[PDB]
Amino acid sequence: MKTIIINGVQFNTDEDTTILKFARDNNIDISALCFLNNCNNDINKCEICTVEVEGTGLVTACDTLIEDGMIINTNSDAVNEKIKSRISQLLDIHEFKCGPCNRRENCEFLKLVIKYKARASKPFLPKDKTEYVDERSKSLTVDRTKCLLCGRCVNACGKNTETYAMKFLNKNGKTIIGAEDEKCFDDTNCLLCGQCIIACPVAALSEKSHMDRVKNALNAPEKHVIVAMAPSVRASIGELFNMGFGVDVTGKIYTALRQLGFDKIFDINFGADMTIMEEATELVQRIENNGPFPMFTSCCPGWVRQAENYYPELLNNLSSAKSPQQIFGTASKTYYPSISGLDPKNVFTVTVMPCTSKKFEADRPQMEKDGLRDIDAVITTRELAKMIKDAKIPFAKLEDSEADPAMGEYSGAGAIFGATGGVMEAALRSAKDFAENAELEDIEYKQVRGLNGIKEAEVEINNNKYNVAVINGASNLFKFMKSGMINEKQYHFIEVMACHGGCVNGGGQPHVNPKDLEKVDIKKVRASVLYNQDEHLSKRKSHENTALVKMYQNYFGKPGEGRAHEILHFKYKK
Ligand code: HC1
Ligand code: SF4
Ligand code: SF4
Ligand code: SF4
Ligand code: SF4
Ligand code: FES
Repeated sequence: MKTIIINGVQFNTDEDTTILKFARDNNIDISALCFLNNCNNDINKCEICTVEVEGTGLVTACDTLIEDGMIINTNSDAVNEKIKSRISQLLDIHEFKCGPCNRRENCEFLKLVIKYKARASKPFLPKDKTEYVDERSKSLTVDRTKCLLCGRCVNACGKNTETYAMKFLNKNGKTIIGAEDEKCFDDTNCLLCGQCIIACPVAALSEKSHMDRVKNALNAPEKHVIVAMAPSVRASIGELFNMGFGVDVTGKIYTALRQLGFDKIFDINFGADMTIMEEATELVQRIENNGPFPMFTSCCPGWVRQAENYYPELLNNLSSAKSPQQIFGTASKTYYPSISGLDPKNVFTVTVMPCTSKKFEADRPQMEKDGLRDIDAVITTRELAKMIKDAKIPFAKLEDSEADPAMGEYSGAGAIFGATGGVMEAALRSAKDFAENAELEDIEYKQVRGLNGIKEAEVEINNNKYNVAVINGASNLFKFMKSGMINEKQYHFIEVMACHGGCVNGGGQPHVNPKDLEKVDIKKVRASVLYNQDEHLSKRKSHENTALVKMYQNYFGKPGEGRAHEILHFKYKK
């Protein structure tokens, strides 16, 4: 037993944890900034977590272990003067103009400035902001006028992906963060997954904006603007409207999008059922052809970049089905004109994604046919939240509406796509029906669900056993390969997601305060919205989606053949 006194209050504890962890568990206030993902800024620690341990002096609570007989003061004058000084030094390298800033309503640094009444010794007012901003990437942007050099992005990149594509750099004698050799991130091994943005306390890292594309399209009278959101958006945008976590706001998003002036409200979960139509068909074909095995999913652009940059020999093993976003986009410029009379040229398709890598995918040169882009604009969950707020839409009090059904209906298989294992389960529900020409009632594949780094399961399909694997996060893909786990058995189908937890924890998602992250399992609570929708949907197999069956019946023909093979596919050769 340990006896520790914190602010004159006696505590007896069995545990071996840090002063910060103990404080956060016992309602004692200690501020923190550089500590995230169980690591602080080792080199150049922020010291916002300073507490006083009588006898030792000022220590950083985020990495100092509680000890028997320890007497801590978290709020003495010397502690507060030290913390206020460190925030003041950060204010000296921070362009403190919150009014137009994209983190204005949820900035961790603004909260610390208010809390300690910190003031810069000299206001940082850079005249030329172009020497601090890098907007060269199709997915990420850097604004160094806001960077605290707290290292949270560098640690999050290393942990979540193990690429270390985000680095500390010495530009002209001074420390900055950026890509290798200060290149555009797109030209390096970076996966453009945006986990560095998610880890940033301030507006120093952002998504590459597609808001002007959307604004101009809605204002162009001859353009018919389609919008379709990703699985994960309905499970998370409510967080930015003070609704809490795990709230299903699908119906509110549909109404908000109509109020924003979009001409047709569709859903990328329709595109998810399309990807399963093509990919489950392709899996049954590889089974019949005795290979090539394994087949990997090709729907995560972060993973496609990881395969192109680190494992190019695996590219021919990736599924030729386009991702839900791109397969939806292809059909929006071809099928959707045939059932509406719209000129293909006038259809402008916008998606809402939990992801920054999806902007890169949408802008890949060959993701078009006959000069028409599959996808014209991709805005993140955060960008749509700002669009709703700028338009003064009372999101939390909106009435529910439904999507327009032709490319808006989705099955429960499409609904779970945003969670790790979702694509795998959805694909198996169709591939087993397809391969043994039946309609099976047992459709839940709980063995591929959950937050484990690497998951596997043996599935019997048409009286033969097959091995599937789900790789949860880019660092776990590297582990799977480098450890030789890939060679313990013959894998036949492997799902790979670059973000830990799947797309519900994507790089374009709502930022979450580090205090709420320790209290709430964000990956499980966001994913639960999607599994609950599946549980309550009438159709739970992709091939039973009524709107999709008539789309293939009337326009595409059979999946994986003819017109479907001809335009709904994409294969990478580098
Ligand atoms: O971003 C992201 Fe995702 O694996 C999510 O949510 S799940 Fe997807 O196949 C695609 O495209 C689908 O459907 S990638 C998204 O929209
Ligand atoms: S990053 Fe935070 S403190 Fe800095 S200008 Fe933006 S809102 Fe204000
Ligand atoms: S986008 Fe992903 S891979 Fe690139 S620097 Fe950020 S965390 Fe690292
Ligand atoms: S970009 Fe953000 S997370 Fe990275 S060092 Fe700067 S303030 Fe910290
Ligand atoms: S896991 Fe989803 S959010 Fe993350 S990079 Fe892949 S597609 Fe984007
Ligand atoms: S939060 Fe402890 S040194 Fe930064």
